[PDB]
Amino acid sequence: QSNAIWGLDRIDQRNLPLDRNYNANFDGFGVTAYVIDTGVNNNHEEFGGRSVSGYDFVDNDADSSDCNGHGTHVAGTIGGSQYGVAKNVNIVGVRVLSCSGSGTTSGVISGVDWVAQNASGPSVANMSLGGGQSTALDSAVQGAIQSGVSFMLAAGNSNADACNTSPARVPSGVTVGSTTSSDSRSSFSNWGSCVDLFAPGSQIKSAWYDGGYKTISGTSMATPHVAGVAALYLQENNGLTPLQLTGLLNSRASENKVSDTRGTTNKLLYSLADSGCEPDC
Ligand SMILES: [Ca+2]
Ligand SMILES: [Ca+2]
Ligand SMILES: [Ca+2]
Repeated sequence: QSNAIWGLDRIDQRNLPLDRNYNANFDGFGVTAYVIDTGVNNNHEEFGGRSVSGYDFVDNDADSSDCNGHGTHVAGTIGGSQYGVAKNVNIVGVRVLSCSGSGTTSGVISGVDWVAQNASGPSVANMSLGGGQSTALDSAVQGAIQSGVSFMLAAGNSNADACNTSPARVPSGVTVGSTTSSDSRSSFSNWGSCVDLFAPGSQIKSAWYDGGYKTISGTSMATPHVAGVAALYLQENNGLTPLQLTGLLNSRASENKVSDTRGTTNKLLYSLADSGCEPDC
């Protein structure tokens, strides 16, 4: 891409400086990203008819439309034509948070269970949300990954240990911290032994609920970046189990690139099939 926004620009290369290009060998055609969030604007122009409703566990209806913005934004980072990682992925909105972003643990669990029960082909869930400890929530996410669907999970935004947050602390999940375009850990991002890797989450431009656009920061913006490359990886290999996908995200990641990691493993999202440091050692 000749004029790529920074986050896409970053994940296709090993080192700074940025080159204003997002290169891709895949687009996640044939895979489906389940976005567990405030819903998603199916009619947004970034999706070109590739987003549909799943279910709405806040209002108990069939229309998972977004009235907050956040879930449209993360869905745009996964599969938006201009500002997305996997530009022909399928998006399925699963609405578990209200217009104000508030949700119950029961409703979020219902969305996780729904994804486990309804995923058909190559699939990946994205949970750009977090809060206090919850073994019941942890247990539902642990169960959906056991059924064969990889869950990307935001680390949290409190400059704290991600091990005290659910669902972030679930080991079998892929817990994602946030970075800026200078390769620093975003100053808000959670950290520690529960975080598997970093991805662009500071100042990310993506779709908004109103059909236009917005640029916001959070581990919620970081997470869909890696869900997006999960879909790239899944098109390349449809039969990747959660374990194999987690491994492939780990071994393809750029190493020792991030500053102020605070005891986090120093791995940065990399979207192409190269291993170690290869393309630029
Ligand atoms: Ca680039
Ligand atoms: Ca609805
Ligand atoms: Ca993990």
